[PDB]
Amino acid sequence: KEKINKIIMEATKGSRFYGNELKKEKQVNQRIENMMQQKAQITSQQLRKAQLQVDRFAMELEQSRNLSNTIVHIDMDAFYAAVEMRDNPELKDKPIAVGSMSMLSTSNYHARRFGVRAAMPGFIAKRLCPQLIIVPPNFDKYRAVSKEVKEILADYDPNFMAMSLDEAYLNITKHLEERQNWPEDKRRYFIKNSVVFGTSAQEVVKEIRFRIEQKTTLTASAGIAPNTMLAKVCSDKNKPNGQYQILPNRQAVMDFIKDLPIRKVSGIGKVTEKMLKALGIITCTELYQQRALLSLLFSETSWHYFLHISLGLGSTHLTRDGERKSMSVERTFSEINKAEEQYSLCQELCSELAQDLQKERLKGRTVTIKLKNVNFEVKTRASTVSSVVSTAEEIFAIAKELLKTEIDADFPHPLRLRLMGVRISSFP
DNA sequence: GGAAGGACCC
DNA sequence: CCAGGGTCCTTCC
Ligand SMILES: Cc1cn([C@H]2C[C@H](O)[C@@H](COP(=O)(O)OP(=O)(O)OP(=O)(O)O)O2)c(=O)[nH]c1=O
Ligand SMILES: [Mg+2]
Repeated sequence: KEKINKIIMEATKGSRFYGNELKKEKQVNQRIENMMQQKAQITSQQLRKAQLQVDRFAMELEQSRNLSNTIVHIDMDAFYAAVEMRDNPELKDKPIAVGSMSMLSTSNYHARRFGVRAAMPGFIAKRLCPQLIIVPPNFDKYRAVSKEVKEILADYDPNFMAMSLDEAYLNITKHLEERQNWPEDKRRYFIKNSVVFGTSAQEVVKEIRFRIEQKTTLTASAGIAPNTMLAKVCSDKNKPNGQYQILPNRQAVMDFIKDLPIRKVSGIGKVTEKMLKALGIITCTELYQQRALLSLLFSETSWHYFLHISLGLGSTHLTRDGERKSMSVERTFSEINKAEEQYSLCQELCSELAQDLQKERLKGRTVTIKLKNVNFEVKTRASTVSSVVSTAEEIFAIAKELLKTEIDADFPHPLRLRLMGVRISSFP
C-alpha cells in the first residue's frame, strides 16, 4: 500500500533533510540537462562511425564470452536482524530491525511487510510499524556469524572472496567436477533419516544453503550463474531462502538479461538509473540498443561497463582478497556549534581512528577531515604529509589544523556541525 | 601523486 | 527532524 510512501513523504516534508535532498535532485537534472544538450550536438556521421566502433568491440567481447565457470553468489537473509533474532528468543515472532531511531541497517522480513526497510530512518519505521522493536547493532556478533559461515564455504571454494559480512562469490566449478564422482554417503547429511544432495550446481548450492541453516540457524539465498554480475542479480530473484540459476548457455544469459531492469544490476545507482531513463533506457535490451549513443555520452569506463551488462558479461575469475585502501570513523550528533567542543569531538575521533588502526598495525600518510552542516551540506578537506602517521596525537595534529581552517573560513560564523569524521589513507 | 566531490554497496 | 564503513571514478595542479 502506498499509505507507506505517504507516511514517509509526510514525515519528511519540512525536514532540513528533504531540503538538501531537493537541492541534490536539482543538480542531477542539470547533469542530465548537460547531457540531452550534449546529445543534440551529435550528427548521424559521428553516430554511425560509433556504431562501427562498439559493434566491433562487442564482437570481440562476444568471442571471449566465458561460460565455463559456475559462479555462485550467496546472500544471508536479513542478516543483522536474523542474527539478532537467533541470539534472543524474545524477538521470536515480533517484527524487528537493527539500528537506532535515526537509522535502520535492516528489518527482519516480518517488519518488511509493514514497509520498513534497510536505510530507512527509525522514527519513520516506527510510524509504519509501532510494534517494531529496534535492536542496536553489534558488529562483532556479526563478524562472528560471518566467520562461522565462511567456514562452511571454504569447503566448496577455499578461494571464495567475501564481499561483505553476509555475501560472497564462489567458483564452485572445480568442486562440481570432483563432485560428479562422489558416493551418495559423501553428500548425505543428518538433520538437526535425513537428506542427500545431488551433483548439479543446483544441488551443491542447495546443500551449501542447507549446511548454513543447520549450522547457524540463519537461511541464505544464492544465485548460480556463468559469472559474477549475473550471480548477484540471481541471488535476489528468490531472495528469501531461495536460489535461482541461469544455465551455462548464451541463450540462457540472453533470456534473463532481456527485460531485466537496468537498476537490478550492481553498480547502476538511483542516479545513473535516472540518466539512462532519460535516454529511454529501462531494461538491458534497451541499454544494448543504445550502445552507440552511449559511447559518445559517457566515459570510456562507463560505456565499457554498460556494454558488459547489456551483453550479460562479467567477472568469471574471483580475484585475490585485495588490500585496505583506508580506515575512518565518523559520528552524527545533535548539533554541535561550539568551537572548543568541535576540537574535542575531533580529538576523540582521531583517538578512536588511532586504535582501530593499531589493531591492523597500519600507518598511512594522508588524513582527511569530513564535515556535515546542519543542512547536510558536506565539506571534506584532505592533507598528506610525508612521514607516515599512526598515533592519536600525530593524526589529531593534521586534523586539528584541517578543522581550524574551515572554522576560520567562516570568519565570525561558527560551523553548525551535525556530523564530523576522520579518515586516514595512503598506506604502504 | 594529491585534494574535492560524488555514486554506489552493505 | 535521515548512519557509518569502504571503494572507485572523474576533475583540476
Ligand atoms: C543496505 C544496507 C545494508 N546494511 C547491513 C544490513 C544487513 O544485515 C547487511 C546485509 O545487506 P543486505 O544484504 O542488502 O541486507 P539483508 O541481507 O539484511 O536483507 P536481504 O534478505 O534482502 O539480503 O548489511 C547496512 O548496514 N546498511 C545498508 O544501507
Ligand atoms: Mg543479505
